[PDB]
Amino acid sequence: MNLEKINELTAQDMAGVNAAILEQLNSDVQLINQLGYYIVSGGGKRIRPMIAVLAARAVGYEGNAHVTIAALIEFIHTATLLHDDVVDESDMRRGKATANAAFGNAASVLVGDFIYTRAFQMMTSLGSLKVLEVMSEAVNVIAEGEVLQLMNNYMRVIYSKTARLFEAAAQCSGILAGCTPEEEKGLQDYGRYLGTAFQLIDDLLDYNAVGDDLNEGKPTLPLLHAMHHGTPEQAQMIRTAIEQGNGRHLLEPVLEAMNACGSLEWTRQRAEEEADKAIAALQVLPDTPWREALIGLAHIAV
Amino acid sequence: MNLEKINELTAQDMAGVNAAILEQLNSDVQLINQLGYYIVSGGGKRIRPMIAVLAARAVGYEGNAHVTIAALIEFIHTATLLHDDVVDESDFGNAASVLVGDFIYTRAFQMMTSLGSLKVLEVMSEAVNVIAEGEVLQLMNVNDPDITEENYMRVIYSKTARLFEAAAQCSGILAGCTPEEEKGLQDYGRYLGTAFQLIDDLLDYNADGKNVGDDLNEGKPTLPLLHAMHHGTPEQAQMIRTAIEQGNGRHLLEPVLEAMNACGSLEWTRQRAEEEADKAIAALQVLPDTPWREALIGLAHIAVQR
Ligand SMILES: C=C(C)CCOP(=O)(O)OP(=O)(O)O
Repeated sequence: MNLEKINELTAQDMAGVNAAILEQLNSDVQLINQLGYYIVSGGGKRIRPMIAVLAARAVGYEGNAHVTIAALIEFIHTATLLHDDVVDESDMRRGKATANAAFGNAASVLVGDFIYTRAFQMMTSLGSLKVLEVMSEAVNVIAEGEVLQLMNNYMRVIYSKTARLFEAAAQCSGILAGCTPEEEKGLQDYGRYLGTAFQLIDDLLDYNAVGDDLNEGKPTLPLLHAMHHGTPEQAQMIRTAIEQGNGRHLLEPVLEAMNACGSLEWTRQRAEEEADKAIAALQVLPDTPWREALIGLAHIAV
Repeated sequence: MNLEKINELTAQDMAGVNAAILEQLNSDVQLINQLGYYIVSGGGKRIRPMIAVLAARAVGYEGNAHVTIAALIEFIHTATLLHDDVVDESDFGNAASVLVGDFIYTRAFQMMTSLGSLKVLEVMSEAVNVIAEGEVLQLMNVNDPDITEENYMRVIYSKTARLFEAAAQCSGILAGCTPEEEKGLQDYGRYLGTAFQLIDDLLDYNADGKNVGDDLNEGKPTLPLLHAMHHGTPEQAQMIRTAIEQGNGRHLLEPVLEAMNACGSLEWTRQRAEEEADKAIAALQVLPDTPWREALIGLAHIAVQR
């Protein structure tokens, strides 16, 4: 299945997920709603929620509570973006100025706490202690990972950073609809694998398909492959740039190093094998359009 | 009841609290690890987690999960403090304060859910959301001399009182106390939380004879500064109006203090706090007379004494 067939299949729900989000920017404190609208109305992508809504429909759910969990997951994602931009001192989040550049760090961090606690209130309103423990652990696991990276297998770094919230989204959505243990492990895995592939792609896309990863010598897979399989000269450069935590102005020779050792595609067929495990793990679920839709997002990812 | 006796009466539960704290802040990250020892070593009063354990025993709690509520309440306080350290382009550190604060907050939420009580999750969620809302309201009030005392009161209740209220109430909910008792604990937290912040705001201008002038220098309008402004002479009301708008007016502490003493702003605030404290003690009268209720009362007295 492809994009528009999914944008239309899931059109009604996602519209509700969208109203559910904006509905909670309720504060009497205007700065909260301002900064909120500013960041959630910048395009986004809505995959995590789309995965949430799909996971539910795929297991027979016919209610509208999956619309609320998908919405709170987006708020969570939103909150980590707000804090990440303050931490990474970013002034650009594709297109416009980050919330911090436009509102200030304080507001950005404080509004993200509002948004995160509100999502938490939304979960408690769902009354499932299991969804609460799964979700609270994933977010904490993310938070801890970010602290580690701050004071310093890179598949461990992205699992925590990205894959884990995907895992939670699909799984918790399943628990909420009242899925089966086999359907829960299935959905949970789809999320973990699609999340890993989502991130791998992302890192490979930072190298102009921006440029931030190298600028600060991030140990991404694309960069790590080039190092090992390139010339000792290209290899030395990449290595010191990482030890230096700075690869500014080293983009061209770096590319040449990749476009020669096939590091940029050795990374795509790494996310391609993760996207696979994802579609496989969905064997369990009942053959519904909702599933072939999930199967869709998997292929589209890479 | 004296502070010395309050500390001994709760020494055991506070050891339970510290244990809970170290178990949770235990991590290989090293930065989170250091934070554990620093908290359980603090020479501070640590009144918030203390109100949580006291609350539970006051209503007959015989288990020991009240110690976890005490621990998560201090994590919440600690987390809000870290985030309050974030500096704008008015430029530990931003990265550290934000990320460590995030680890702490998220861990408290984990601890909340471990208690297995949706009702407790209902009350804490709101509180942290309200604390967060109140923090942003305070951000907006910086350099604004025209906030009503309603706004200001909503601020102290929001950023301080609400946690005290939640601590007290959740311990009672956990102890399965009765509605009347819960509402009494609940109110006691609110009022004491309020008194606690009013004493704090006025002390920011005097006492001990960090340091006075901070709130003034930050252009942060607190009850006493606002009161002097609305009750002082026009010249004084203009200087205080300018000090809030411009900031960096720590050098105006003396003149401001004179404006305050002139209309009784400081005493007027202490008065209002002592009044909030009595109201907190009134709420507790609906609880069985016990040594723990005596301790809760002592804390209300100590919070406003001079
Ligand atoms: C690795 C992550 C967290 C960034 C990409 O995810 P998203 O595609 O969901 O980000 P946005 O669309 O919201 O900018």
